Amino acid sequence: LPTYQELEQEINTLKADNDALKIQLKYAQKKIESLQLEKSNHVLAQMEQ
Amino acid sequence: LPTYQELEQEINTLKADNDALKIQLKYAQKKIESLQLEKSNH
Repeated sequence: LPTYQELEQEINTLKADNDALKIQLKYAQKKIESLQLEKSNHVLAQMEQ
Repeated sequence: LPTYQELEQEINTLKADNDALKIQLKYAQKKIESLQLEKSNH
């Protein structure tokens, strides 16, 4: 069986994977919005009211 | 302190969350590519 310490290390790895996927997902969603806005000659940063 | 069982539980939850994020990211990447293809045609 894996050691309790190994399980701890695995959790640390999986949390890091989680953090990376979340930031990449936000980045990808912003890119989708940017491409949609490009169709109308606008950029994401100009849309803040 | 977390019991060894509760660590196993947390590992399964994290794997599930990570698998769900990978699916959402893949769909986001497909939409980006689709939009780039549309742009190049337009």
